[PDB]
Amino acid sequence: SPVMVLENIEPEIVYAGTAENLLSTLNRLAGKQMIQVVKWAKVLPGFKNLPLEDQITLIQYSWMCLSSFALSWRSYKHTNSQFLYFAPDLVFNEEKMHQSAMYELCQGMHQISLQFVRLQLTFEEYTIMKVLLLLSTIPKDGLKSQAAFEEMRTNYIKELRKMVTWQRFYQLTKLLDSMHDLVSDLLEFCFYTFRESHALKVEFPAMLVEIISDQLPKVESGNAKPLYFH
Ligand SMILES: C[C@]12CC[C@H]3[C@@H](CCC4=CC(=O)CC[C@@]43C)[C@@H]1CC[C@@H]2C(=O)CO
Repeated sequence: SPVMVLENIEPEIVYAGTAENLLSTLNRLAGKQMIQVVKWAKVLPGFKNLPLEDQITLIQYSWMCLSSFALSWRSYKHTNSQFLYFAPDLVFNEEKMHQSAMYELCQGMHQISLQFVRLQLTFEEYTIMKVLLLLSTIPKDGLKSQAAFEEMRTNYIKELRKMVTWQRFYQLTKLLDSMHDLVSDLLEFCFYTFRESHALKVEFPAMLVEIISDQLPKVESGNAKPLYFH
């Protein structure tokens, strides 16, 4: 059953409208995308039944994984992965990557987009993997309904199996582990531009200000335990 509902609840499109200007713009796009993210999550099978608290945590702990992974999907569906399709009005060229002073991070997300096309990823696999990323980062000590959380997660994993079936399941779950590596780098650059936003002149909406404000204190503390498949 999950296969369908997941596919029916997929979001639409969001617009974005020197490093400082670009970065600030991306943080704007991010804040708007986030409501899109929350709408998609609220009606997610299994997930929606967890206490409200657990849903917030899971989201804030994965907002970057979800933003990054989704960008790749978009860069793959709209440009054959030859560009970074952040939004219809903001597609990154080799140049803007440099222009953004976030080049290698950009190359990082781009390389994910390259796997998608190389692997010929399908929307079904994407949907399930997206859910998995939403359930891959949890507090070091757990959540209020841990057992419920674990059962649900292992089920989405089995769901991805039935989906792919075995090199496929490996290639797909290894890419998700990879996502963890890229997301740690992004978050460091984020915590930096955030911490020194006034010195760099980098802006943050308010949704992001409240997500990042809880995030780094506990992430730089080692409390955000990433879940790996391999
Ligand atoms: C958080 C960030 C700006 C916003 C983006 C993020 C990378 C992933 C991403 C993809 C999107 O489609 C929406 C914007 C966004 C969420 C960047 C990594 C570092 C950068 C900064 O730290 C600039 O302040």
